[PDB]
Amino acid sequence: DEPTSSTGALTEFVKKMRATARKLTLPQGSRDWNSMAVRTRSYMEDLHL
Amino acid sequence: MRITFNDVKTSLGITESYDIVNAIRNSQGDNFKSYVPLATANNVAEVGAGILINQTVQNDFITSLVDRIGLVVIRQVSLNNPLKKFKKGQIPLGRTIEEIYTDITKEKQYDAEEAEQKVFEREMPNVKTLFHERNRQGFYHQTIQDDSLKTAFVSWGNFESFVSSIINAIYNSAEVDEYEYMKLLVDNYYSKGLFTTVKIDEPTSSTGALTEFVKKMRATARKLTLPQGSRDWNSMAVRTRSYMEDLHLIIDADLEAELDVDVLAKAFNMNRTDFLGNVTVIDGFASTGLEAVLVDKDWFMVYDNLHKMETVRNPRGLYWNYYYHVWQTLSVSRFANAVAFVSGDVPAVTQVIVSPNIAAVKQGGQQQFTAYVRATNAKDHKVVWSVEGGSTGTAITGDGLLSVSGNEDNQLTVKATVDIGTEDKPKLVVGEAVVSIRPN
Amino acid sequence: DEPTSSTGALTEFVKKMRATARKLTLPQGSRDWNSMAVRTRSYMEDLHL
Amino acid sequence: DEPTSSTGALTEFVKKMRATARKLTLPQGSRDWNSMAVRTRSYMEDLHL
Repeated sequence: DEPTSSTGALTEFVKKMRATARKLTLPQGSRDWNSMAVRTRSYMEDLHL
Repeated sequence: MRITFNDVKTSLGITESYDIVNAIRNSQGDNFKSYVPLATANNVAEVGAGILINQTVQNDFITSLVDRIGLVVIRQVSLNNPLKKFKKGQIPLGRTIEEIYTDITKEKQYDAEEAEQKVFEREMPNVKTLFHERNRQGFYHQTIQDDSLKTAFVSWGNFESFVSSIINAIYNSAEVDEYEYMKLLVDNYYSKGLFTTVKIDEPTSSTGALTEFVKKMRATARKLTLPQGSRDWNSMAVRTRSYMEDLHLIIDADLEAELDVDVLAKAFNMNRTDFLGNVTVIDGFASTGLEAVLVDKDWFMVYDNLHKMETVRNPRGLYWNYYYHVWQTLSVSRFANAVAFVSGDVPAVTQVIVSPNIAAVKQGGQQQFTAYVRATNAKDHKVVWSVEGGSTGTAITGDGLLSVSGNEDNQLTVKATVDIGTEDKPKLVVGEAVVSIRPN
Repeated sequence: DEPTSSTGALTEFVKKMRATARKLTLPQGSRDWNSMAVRTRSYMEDLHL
Repeated sequence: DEPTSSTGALTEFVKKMRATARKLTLPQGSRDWNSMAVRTRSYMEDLHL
């Protein structure tokens, strides 16, 4: 919605980011987060925001 | 036998939302003014994403020569199934596995008068048995034309890395397939309906719903780990008890993030609120309302029977065929406790949150309140602002601006209300904020 | 207004007291805190309430 | 808005100050915080409030 609109939206943005990072860093991997649609995997120490 | 590609456009599967080059060109004081001083911006942007098909290109100085390839990189990945910790041991070749369970008996009245003839009578122990059988039999097949692949590489290291990448891929496919089979086990159990259902609200819609879901899960785990045992938490009911160290809870990333953002952080000494059992994070559930599943370590009865690899060679074709055969048995135990934790439908609007929860304003100052509505649907609803306890002259406008009268000694309660019901029957969702009045 | 009227009045009094102590302790001194209108400065360990 | 009108405005002022300080401290520089626009850079240890 908006990060700076309200605290209720800032916390929602934080929750969404945390969920996205957790599902990005999954042992089984996924192909829903790249333009090649290839089954890949990422790491927490390698992710940059 | 040469394969050539002609006049292939650079942007094959690119659907541009907007032309960045055109925006930079026709930028007048907007956010694109930063790229104006750049001189090679168009050339950078036209091949920044990457080109799928390579075309031979002569260099600038001598048209006869052709530009070469200066670097080759190979990408390798490794995938594992987090549910692998639920695997049991290995049975080499014994088809079918038998599970036994002896139940309790009833109490009898003592009577020596009738205990003279019924000494020899029998009483069956009331035993219950079930069986599991092999149900997974698959193989992965892949060919490698090593002799024909030597033209595409210059050094031997790249060739070896490519072969190792192929092997890694054939392993990763098996890993992901095993993970999907393990998830399909739980999906099948829920479809058959042998789970013990628990009706909850949607934990991701409101904070109160999440807290009540946490309370329900904690109570369920406490009554599961009881010394006396119970028959209410498993199919084909039998008196059994679990252990806290043996219980396992399976949730998803959205629920984990909402729990540890909205609840765990805002709660002091969160050891009294975190999940009791072990927590495992998976990639959602295929069922409609299945949110989290609470089972026991003995619930899974996955065994493996064969994990073999064979290689054959075709001298006429000059290639290798690799086969990876996986034979497994996938089954679950009906004597183990299981809780489904399902939820029903949700309303259009769940809750309204005012950004300043508590505030203090003077006797002449003004305050601004912002309302955030947690609506599941894509529609939007307008809010109505009101003040419950206040004097004359203190009022809130329709935009959320609260003005305080020049003199009052009371606590202000600013409320934002959203009406989702129909006419003649209003249903309201109210978000409150507490405002204090400092003297002037 | 009144120290004991309400919590808001009490905290306003606390803020006023702290600000007055700070501006009394400022090194450059002031002529606005004595009956002789003379430039002088006080000390935190020498101020009594 | 006003530091003294309400407690929320004080927090908003603190947020604005912190954002401004970070923007000043940004390494690549910015020509939007000085009387004559030159691409300049500041340091947190050198910033005084």
